[PDB]
Amino acid sequence: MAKFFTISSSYIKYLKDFDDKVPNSEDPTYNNPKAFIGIVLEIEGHKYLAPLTSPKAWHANVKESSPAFFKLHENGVPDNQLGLINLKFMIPIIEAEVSLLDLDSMPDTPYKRMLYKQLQFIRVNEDKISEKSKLLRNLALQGRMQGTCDFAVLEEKYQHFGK
Amino acid sequence: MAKFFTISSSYIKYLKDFDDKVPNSEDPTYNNPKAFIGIVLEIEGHKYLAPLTSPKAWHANVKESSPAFFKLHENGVPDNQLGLINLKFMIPIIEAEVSLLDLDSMPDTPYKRMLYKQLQFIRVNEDKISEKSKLLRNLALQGRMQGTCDFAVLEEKYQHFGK
Amino acid sequence: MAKFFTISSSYIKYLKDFDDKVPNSEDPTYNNPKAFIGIVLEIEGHKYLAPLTSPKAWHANVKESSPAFFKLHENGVPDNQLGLINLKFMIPIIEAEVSLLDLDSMPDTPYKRMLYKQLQFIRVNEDKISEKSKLLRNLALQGRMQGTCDFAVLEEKYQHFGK
RNA sequence: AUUUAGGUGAUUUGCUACCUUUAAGUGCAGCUAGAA
RNA sequence: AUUUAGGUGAUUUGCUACCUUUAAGUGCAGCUAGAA
RNA sequence: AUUUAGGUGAUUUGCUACCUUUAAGUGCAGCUAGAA
Repeated sequence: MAKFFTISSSYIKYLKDFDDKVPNSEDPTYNNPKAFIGIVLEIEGHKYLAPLTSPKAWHANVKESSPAFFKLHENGVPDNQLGLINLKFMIPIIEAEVSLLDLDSMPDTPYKRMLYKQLQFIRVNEDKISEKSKLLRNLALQGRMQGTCDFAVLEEKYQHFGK
Repeated sequence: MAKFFTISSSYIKYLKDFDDKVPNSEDPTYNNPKAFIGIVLEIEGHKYLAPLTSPKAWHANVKESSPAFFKLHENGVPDNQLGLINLKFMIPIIEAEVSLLDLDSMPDTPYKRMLYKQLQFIRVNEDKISEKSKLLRNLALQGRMQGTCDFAVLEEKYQHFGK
Repeated sequence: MAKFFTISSSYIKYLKDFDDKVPNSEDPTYNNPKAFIGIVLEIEGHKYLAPLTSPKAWHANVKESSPAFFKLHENGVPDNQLGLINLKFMIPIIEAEVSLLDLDSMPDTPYKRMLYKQLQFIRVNEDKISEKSKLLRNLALQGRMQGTCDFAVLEEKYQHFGK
């Protein structure tokens, strides 16, 4: 619970073949790799990682009640917005295709300090994040969320990676 | 719980014959009929409605611990005092002799807006109001309350109205 | 629980024969006898009383997590420090050798006013004090606390007092 | 309309919390700055 | 009188919370304003 | 990257709380100062 991961580009491409909403893993504008938080949900043998995303203007219109997102901010400093967990684009993973961020070897950077500020807030809210993940998947499967990842198709296809 | 009612004048007079502390229900001074809130208590098959009453000076001396009263005020605006529920003068009712207020059809008036501000506070505290009503009846029957309605005689006599 | 006691000087000196850290009980400079609070711990048939002690400079360096002490202050007035319960020098007692303070009949003095402020703060924290007492004894017996009373020796020896 | 129930603190002014003789003194404020 | 137990955070300055080597990082403040 | 799920209030503007059609309206703010 509450660990940062990166995901192999080839696994991302494999999943993208079946669902184009799977998060982008390559972009020349990315300063660091796409970080995921996990494991946000473990259900029916599937382990899910959810992508982190930096602030965007439309994040202002996100209601806390939406399980598609978990808004992040510094513990006790709500004005210090730290992006959000984009649960609506979480994906099931093969453990061979994911790797923990090597925080204790990464050099001291503004990004690493932000990662730790995010981590404290996530750890304190782990149960809320898992509840939102479970609810979001459940509603999306029933067609009661719009434009999330295709959890049925991803759960049907992901284990055929490399096979 | 937390609904506004009016009570037939004949039922009120019937009960008043057995207990003169039964609330006055009609008066030319009334801008609106005497409103009751209910059902505040259901015990031994008897359903109780409690009268609302507008501010009086002596209400300032009412302590929260007294189950004879439930002071009302606007949610989050304690200085906007809205009278009280006079639990000590609650009465058991016959369903045929009471009527819901027709809120969804009543014309919009300042009185109706006040009713809604009262209703919100009552809804939020419905459990407390019910606890106070039960406690008040229990203490009054043991003779440990001051000048309440005579719940024993009222429960003995009320069902024989019209029979 | 949460009662003030004095302990007979002979019992104190008897225990001091086996453990020199047992609190000094009389000193010509003392305005009042050394007051104890109890019963803070009841374990394996032993009843424990803990000495109260007035402020010392080093009390500023005491951390709340230490079960060796329970700092006292006026309820809701943290700046009004009232010394501490020195649990690390608590002792098992023989009931015949302890006496309640005569709070009912003692004349009103500033010391008695302070005693009552201490009593309120202790009463509100009774469970916390008992937890600290049990933990401190447990850790001291394992050598995980420093310079407390010798609870093993005191519990072995206290009952042969007077025989 | 019907004009404040009694209690819970070795102590308790106001409000509050709590209890309903089948069971309960918490929190805030005020005052207090005592001594081991 | 007797003059600070050690820990719990992939990170943690103060205090607090939590745990008692079988375990456990909460909250406030401080600093931080990073980027997918 | 991927640009707000729908509901819960005899009433409900924003946010929040709550519920996941098996169920659910709390809190803050705004407005209101009504009368038995």
